[PDB]
Amino acid sequence: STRKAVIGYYFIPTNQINNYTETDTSVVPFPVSNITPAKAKQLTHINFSFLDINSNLECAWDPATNDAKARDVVNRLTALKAHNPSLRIMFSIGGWYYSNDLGVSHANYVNAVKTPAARTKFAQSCVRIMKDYGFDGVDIDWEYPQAAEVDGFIAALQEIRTLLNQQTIADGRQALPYQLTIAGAGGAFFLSRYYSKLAQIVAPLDYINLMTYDLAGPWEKITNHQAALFGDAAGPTFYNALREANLGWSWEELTRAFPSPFSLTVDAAVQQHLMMEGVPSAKIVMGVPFYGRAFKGVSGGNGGQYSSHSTPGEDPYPNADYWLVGCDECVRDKDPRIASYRQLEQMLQGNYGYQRLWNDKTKTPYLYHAQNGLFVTYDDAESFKYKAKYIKQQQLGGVMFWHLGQDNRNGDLLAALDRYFNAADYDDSQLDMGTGLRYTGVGPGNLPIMTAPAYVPGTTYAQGALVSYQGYVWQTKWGYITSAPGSDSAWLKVGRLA
Repeated sequence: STRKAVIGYYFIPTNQINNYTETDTSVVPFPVSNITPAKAKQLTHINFSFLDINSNLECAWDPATNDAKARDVVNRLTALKAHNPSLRIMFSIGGWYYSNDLGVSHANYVNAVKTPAARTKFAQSCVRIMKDYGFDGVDIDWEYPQAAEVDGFIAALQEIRTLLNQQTIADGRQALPYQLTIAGAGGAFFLSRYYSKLAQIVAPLDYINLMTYDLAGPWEKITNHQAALFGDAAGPTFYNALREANLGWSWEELTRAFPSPFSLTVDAAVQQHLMMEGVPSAKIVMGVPFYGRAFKGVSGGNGGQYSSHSTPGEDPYPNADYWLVGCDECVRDKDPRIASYRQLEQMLQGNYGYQRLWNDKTKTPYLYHAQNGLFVTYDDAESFKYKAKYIKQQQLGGVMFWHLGQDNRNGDLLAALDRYFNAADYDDSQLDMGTGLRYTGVGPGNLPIMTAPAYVPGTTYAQGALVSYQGYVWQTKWGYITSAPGSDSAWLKVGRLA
């Protein structure tokens, strides 16, 4: 009955910091004053974003940042702690723009973690920045260290953890200790970069916040839900890259863990984490998007789902055709491919030609514009009922979302998440989780409780026979077997004794 984490990003670009104002939404659309006391009480963490790693290989603000203005913005966030003694203002280092393989600062990430001396200088800079600006913990969003850089990343996280723990003691902060989190991959292709060492990555963290969204987008040929909870057999499937990770597992072990192809869903990412030994459910946080992804040039037949499309994938958006009818924020941001939940509500409400439809397998909503051939995948307070029930059922740590400025003006999405976890009068015991496709993989970290007859020496066991032995349930891979389970390759450990 530990409180579920509710971790919301506060993203503010450098130009908005430098021109910070709370009275002109054309300059700063989402100032700190829009985070009311009521919203502050519903959050456990705000991730202030983004800081970077500079060419000196230290955590640093964008050098174009006006420091006085930056401190003013952060001070406004930390003042919110007055409303909620559990609230932390984290800061996030990285993000896609800075840290992707082709990002402007990518080499600084690689180099900062490369050697013990670099790791010390980097780790010290993270805690120095945390203390100088008054933040409550460090969140690292490197998207993503490659398999070869992973050992350095692990050591960097370990070293930051030690320094944060020292700082908690120095400041008498045992009631609200300084924390360390990362934004983790929420799909198997990026996850495969560091998957084999997942337990080492998670060990120094309070949470790993899964980016379980952007699972569809203009870079894929076929439209799809970007954050389906469960799978739809009518939707696309994907190769399971995890089966090629350097795990040292056998064919049967790999096959049971990593069905391929599979449905790229939130459940898949969560289960992929739980399959690894040493990765506790309580540290896994489910990311949800407060925005939708829009596609144009879609066909009818299934409400724009699973259709080819003509949505540019380039950055920046390559022309001035802002084709997402009714999306005023898209004109402001010169990109019709992403729309906040705040804007999507208005688009539904106005005379713009959208239908709201629901996929009861994926448990997510979508908009379809039949006249122009548009499809929008997004999440809302209804999809969040299923995701919140899943968080509770699977004993996850909580929820994370990008970003606070995209909730509607009344903060309905954040209020819904808070309600589903904390409201005494909310009852989801009868909420039907549907017949969407579950990720069926089992690994060492999530063996089901089972029972079976005790193993008997001398007995000749056929293929598929189940026995209990030395604390586990085992299945023969072929027949006929007479060896003791665990003594050779013939037995698969399939379950654990209660």
